[PDB]
Amino acid sequence: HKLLVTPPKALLKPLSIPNQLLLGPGPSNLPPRIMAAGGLQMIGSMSKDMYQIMDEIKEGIQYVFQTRNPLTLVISGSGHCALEAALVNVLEPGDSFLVGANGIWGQRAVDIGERIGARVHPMTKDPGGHYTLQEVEEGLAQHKPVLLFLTHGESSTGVLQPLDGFGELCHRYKCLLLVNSVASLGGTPLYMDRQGIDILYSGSQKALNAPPGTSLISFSDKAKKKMYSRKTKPFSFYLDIKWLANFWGCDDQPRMYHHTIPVISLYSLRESLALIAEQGLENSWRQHREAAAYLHGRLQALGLQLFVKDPALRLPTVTTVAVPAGYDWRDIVSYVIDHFDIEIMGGLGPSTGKVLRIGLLGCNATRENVDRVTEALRAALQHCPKK
Amino acid sequence: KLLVTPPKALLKPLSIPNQLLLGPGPSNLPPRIMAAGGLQMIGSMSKDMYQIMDEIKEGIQYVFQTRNPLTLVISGSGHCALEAALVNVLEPGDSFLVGANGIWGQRAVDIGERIGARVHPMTKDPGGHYTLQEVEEGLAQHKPVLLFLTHGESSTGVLQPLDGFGELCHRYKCLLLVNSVASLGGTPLYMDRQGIDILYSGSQKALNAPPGTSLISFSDKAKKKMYSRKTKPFSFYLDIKWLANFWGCDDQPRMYHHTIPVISLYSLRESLALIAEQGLENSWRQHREAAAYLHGRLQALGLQLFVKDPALRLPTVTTVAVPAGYDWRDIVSYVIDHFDIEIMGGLGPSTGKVLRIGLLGCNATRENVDRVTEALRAALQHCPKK
Ligand SMILES: *Cc1c(COP(=O)(O)O)cnc(C)c1O
Ligand SMILES: *Cc1c(COP(=O)(O)O)cnc(C)c1O
Repeated sequence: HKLLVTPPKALLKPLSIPNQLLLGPGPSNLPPRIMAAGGLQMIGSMSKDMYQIMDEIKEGIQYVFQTRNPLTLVISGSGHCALEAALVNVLEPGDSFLVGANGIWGQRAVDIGERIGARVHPMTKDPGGHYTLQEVEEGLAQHKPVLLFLTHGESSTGVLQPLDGFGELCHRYKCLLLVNSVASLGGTPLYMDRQGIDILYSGSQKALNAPPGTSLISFSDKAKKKMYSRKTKPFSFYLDIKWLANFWGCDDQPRMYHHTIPVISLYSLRESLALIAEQGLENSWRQHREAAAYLHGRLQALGLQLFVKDPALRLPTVTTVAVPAGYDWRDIVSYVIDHFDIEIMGGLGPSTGKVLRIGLLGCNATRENVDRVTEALRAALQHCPKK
Repeated sequence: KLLVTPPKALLKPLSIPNQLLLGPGPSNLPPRIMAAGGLQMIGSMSKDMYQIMDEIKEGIQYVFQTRNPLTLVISGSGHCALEAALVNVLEPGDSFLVGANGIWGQRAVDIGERIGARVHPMTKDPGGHYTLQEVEEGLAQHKPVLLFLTHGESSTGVLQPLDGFGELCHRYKCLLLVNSVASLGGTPLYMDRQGIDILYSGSQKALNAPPGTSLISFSDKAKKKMYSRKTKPFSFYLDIKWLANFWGCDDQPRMYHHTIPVISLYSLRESLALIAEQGLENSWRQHREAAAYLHGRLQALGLQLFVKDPALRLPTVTTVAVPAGYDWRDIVSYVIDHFDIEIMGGLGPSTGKVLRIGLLGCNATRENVDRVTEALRAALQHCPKK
């Protein structure tokens, strides 16, 4: 009868984790209140008290997105899981789908779109670029899409995509606007209803400083109508918006068991939303803008070059630096964690090998942290081998 | 000029009630798991995170009793693991046989339909289980590529026998997928020895970790089918080729796919360390004994167990026939209102027919049996009887 697999020796040792100052494109470090919420005991996942916390979270999401949309809720997964929830519900097989492919995030949207049978049309742009109204209109006119995807904060390239006017333009072409604000939310201006966005989503782990694992999403009535009139069922059950809507209190029926929400992660997310509700959006935008401007000045004084030349196009939360000539970017990243216990990153997708990425996210977006990463980079530039 | 003002409810502190959770799960968290949930973040692609991931993988191989290389965590709840299994294993048009003896088989049918399989339910009333002979007829008639069976049917209180089923499926060139969300750690289960090709469970049952992560492992036969199919799975998030790579299961450097739930992995790591320290067979013994003690106390109250055959009772989730004359909703409310204990009614086909009492992991104790027994005694004495 004897078990062949034995208790793993490594698990018989205590868990211990290193102390790391996370100054990459995210996830970010957690403030005390969010760590404390993470250590709390479970409550019933369909209890009145749980529903009250969920309702508070929904109010918080409506605040940070600046929307009145009733159909606003949490997706029980990471930012990719929220994008897939948007696409698997809004798009039916054969639907035309226009995508701003200007970095890895647009590429990921193309991949998901293809998999669920859309007719996908990328607008491809080198890393560093953004879309104009004219570029979008040309795509809308040519491809007659039911949905456009735009990345607001392109954290792979350091770009801040302008959003004014795009929603109205899409709507003239009978197109819904979907916007990724995972890296932008809380760090730079964003107004869902004022900007005519139809589907907006973000993640817990960037400027909100919650642990990775949950994501935030909201749907206009136009998007709501399309999702509820579909004649095909979405390919996913877990992400079916009719079930999720009901369980999050968004429709007129009693909440029915769908899947078990991540109770403890929702405590933490609730607290992250309370913190930014206390600080205020505009104050948070100012904090990130100023920290970013300070970082840009210090990096240039090190002799590094910002990847995005035009300051109005720079994403405050994630700054791209050209890799300095003669260095191997891997040495610089390794040097910084090895000798300073600071995380930064290289590039990602099309910016792989071209940039270093430095994040300033929420409570970590400070002049004091700018000074730490500046000194770490200075030392890497002094000691890493140069060709 | 901002449209939306800060919500006043969020300007108050978070406060949660104390609840003793003795339903079908999620279960309460032991102090070590709560402490891990309170730790600081590390880098989601850091060397230290990969080591923790590797320790988790060894833990899963331990609790499943497998050596499969393709073993990993799904970043979502038990439904998400089931969808990962089916969306990668099944291509559109594949024949899919399902043991629909409660809500969990019904859910498998729904997902299977959505992803274009040709679904064949074997439908049984709540309380039933499948024999080898009934599965063999389904295999012969429908020539499925995959069979789904629920091991611990937490909606009906049933313990499904597993010996023999994998071997049967393989004679018919069918893969065996088993849901062990409710049974893992609380009753015997051997992935390799029972010939199971896909096995999954959840964090929040007997493991006593918070909900939100799930455990999955694939045999070489399942691995071969997933890596052979000519169509891409409908999901990117759940694509096994990307996930296998990031979890260190394949021959290539780990590439970014999606950000794993760092803090939840700390907690799941500790949940696996705890049962590694206890030892699997000791855990099985604890659940078996706690459930037998529960069964006698409940019968001594005049209650009737829903599953008549003791060998068919799932130790982790016990169903009780709702007693004649009472409104089950009054009984459930009485227990939370006056004793701060959570129990449940039924689910899916058992709705209105049962109360469900869970004994899960560190909560599967004689002490907790005494607590819920006293609460039900009081409920029977004070709830209205028709
Ligand atoms: C608890 C349970 C599930 C739960 O899945 P979630 O998606 O995490 O809610 C699924 N199947 C069984 C048998 C369970 O007991
Ligand atoms: C961090 C980020 C994501 C990542 O999502 P995960 O699935 O949580 O890893 C997606 N898009 C953008 C713009 C991001 O900054």
